[PDB]
Amino acid sequence: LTADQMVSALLDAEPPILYSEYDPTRMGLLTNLADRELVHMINWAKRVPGFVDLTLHDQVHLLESAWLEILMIGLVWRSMEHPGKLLFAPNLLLDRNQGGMVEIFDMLLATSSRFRMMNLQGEEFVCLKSIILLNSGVYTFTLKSLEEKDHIHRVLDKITDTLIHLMAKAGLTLQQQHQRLAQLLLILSHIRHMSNKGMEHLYVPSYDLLLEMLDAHR
Amino acid sequence: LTADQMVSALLDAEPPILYSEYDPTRMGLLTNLADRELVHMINWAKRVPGFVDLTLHDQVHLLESAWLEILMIGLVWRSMEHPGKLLFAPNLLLDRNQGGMVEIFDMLLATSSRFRMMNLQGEEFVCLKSIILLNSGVYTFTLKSLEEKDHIHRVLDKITDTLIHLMAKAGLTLQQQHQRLAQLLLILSHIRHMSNKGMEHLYVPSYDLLLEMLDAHR
Ligand SMILES: CCN1CC[C@@H](COc2ccc([C@@H]3c4ccc(O)cc4CC4(CC4)N3C(=O)c3ccccc3)cc2)C1
Ligand SMILES: CCN1CC[C@@H](COc2ccc([C@@H]3c4ccc(O)cc4CC4(CC4)N3C(=O)c3ccccc3)cc2)C1
Repeated sequence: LTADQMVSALLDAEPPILYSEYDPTRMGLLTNLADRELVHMINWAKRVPGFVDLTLHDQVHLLESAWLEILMIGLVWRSMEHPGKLLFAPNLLLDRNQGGMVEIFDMLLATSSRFRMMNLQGEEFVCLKSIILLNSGVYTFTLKSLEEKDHIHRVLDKITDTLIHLMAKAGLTLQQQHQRLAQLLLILSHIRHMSNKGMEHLYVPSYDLLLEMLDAHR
Repeated sequence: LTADQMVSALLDAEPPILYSEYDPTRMGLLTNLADRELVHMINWAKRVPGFVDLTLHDQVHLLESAWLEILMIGLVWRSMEHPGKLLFAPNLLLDRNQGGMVEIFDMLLATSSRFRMMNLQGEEFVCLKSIILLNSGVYTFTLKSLEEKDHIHRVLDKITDTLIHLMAKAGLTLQQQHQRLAQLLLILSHIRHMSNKGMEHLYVPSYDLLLEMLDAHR
């Protein structure tokens, strides 16, 4: 694919924005939301170029390592234009007072604010989210396994090329392109941090459930 | 500073390689080693360009967030040329059988192997380690605080420029430069992951101890 075809494919693959299911006229809400998003996550992952080329075992491993980071970056992206609040759903917009939960809440807000300051574009966001899917499990995986890693690194490389294409397209200098690429990728370290803190706070989709959702028939 | 002056400064700032203190003729060893390295860590941090320009409070916060990542990347760097082992010290080279410890052990080995495959250069390593110091605490911090963040981001940007300079210097194409920059920075997400897993396994230098070591007289 060209760089522009990568962007188009990623933008069309975007999952829908789900609603919280509480009676409008009247933690479980957050858990219920995450349950429903996971199914659409699977469908999104299978449309990330190169992902379905992996073994089903490798797909499960990547989704198992990445799922909370992917939910968290989606949240931070939705919340960008809502200073001081997290848009868990269009009908569930909470501030820090409504949130060990407030510690994680404050980190998500700070990431949303950093996105705001950098003026993160939707095209960049979908590249970052695909990078999370491919990268988060790649250091925790046979000849076929060596081939699986090479492929993942080639796909990651093409997303890097795509991010740079977007920035050159927008008129950034070569220096500004590298600098913004680095700033975006360092935010992924903070998203990993939050995911780890969140996985600590949650003590989770099982391998078998993920495999059951990924191991589709035709 | 020029890019080449950044590299020289960072290389000279490198801390010494400490030895384990056990009687050669005959977890505490790992803890003792980390205690001694922390003091040299402080001295190293104060020589990272731009770090001492921060408030003492901001320096402490950054070191508090980064210290285990910095110890871990140093370990992975030392261990690169020792497949299957971790060189905690020149006299303490352990394999995974000698190591919830083995889970973290295996992640460090995998990072060392990834460094090996990419042929990480010492000049790149010192850039990455400085990036960890400046980035790991920056999303968890007043007008002076806004000025502190701008400065940190400017220093981070200059290290990005330096990494690219090193890669262009080595003859990489512009495409290969961006791709390698991205590959290096994504490894920092895995180092953060390991640090979080390690901080979980350790349940640590206090704020006051760090401040006491950083709040030097003349
Ligand atoms: C029944 C089985 N399932 C499969 C395993 C399990 C699901 O685990 C969950 C539960 C809740 C969440 C929500 C949630 C929801 C939607 C969203 O888009 C993002 C998030 C983000 C997020 C901080 C991470 N969160 C929290 O509640 C939170 C906590 C403390 C501070 C702030 C926020 C995420 C995952 C239940
Ligand atoms: C007395 C007060 N101090 C201040 C707080 C506290 C210090 O905490 C420590 C203790 C130990 C370590 C060592 C250590 C040492 C040197 C090195 O260069 C790197 C590391 C890396 C590392 C995995 C992270 N580690 C482990 O033991 C390990 C565990 C499980 C699997 C593999 C390795 C790091 C930090 C004690």
